[PDB]
Amino acid sequence: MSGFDLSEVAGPVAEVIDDKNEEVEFVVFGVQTQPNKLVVDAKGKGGLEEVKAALKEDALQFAYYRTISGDEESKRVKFVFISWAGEGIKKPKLRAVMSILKGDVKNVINNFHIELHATSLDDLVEDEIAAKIKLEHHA
Ligand code: NA
Repeated sequence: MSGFDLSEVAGPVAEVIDDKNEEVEFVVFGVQTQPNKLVVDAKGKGGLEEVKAALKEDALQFAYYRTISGDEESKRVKFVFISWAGEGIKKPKLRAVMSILKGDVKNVINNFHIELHATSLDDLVEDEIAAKIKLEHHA
């Protein structure tokens, strides 16, 4: 529905999910226009902090990472999906595409335990997301 090229998405998503690809635990995607396409902004080892480091105040981005949840045993792998619309984005037409683009992205990034929308780094706090995961686990 969005008109964006998502060709770059599936590969790295599979990398994050793949337990045997230990070199990739997160990915951050950025958004290019004319032509409208997602690209990889960052990808590697790490989690939330690494994602946060890659999120830009003037950008529309998406992120996806793996984390562990458990009390402990059973420790289980959980996946976090974040949409990001920085408070510095200059074009309100780009802000407006967020939800339709997000929907297309979630059809590729279909395996997640929590979804968060953030506009500030304060929206993304490890303990808060861990507690949310622990909650969705026992629902
Ligand atoms: Na991986």
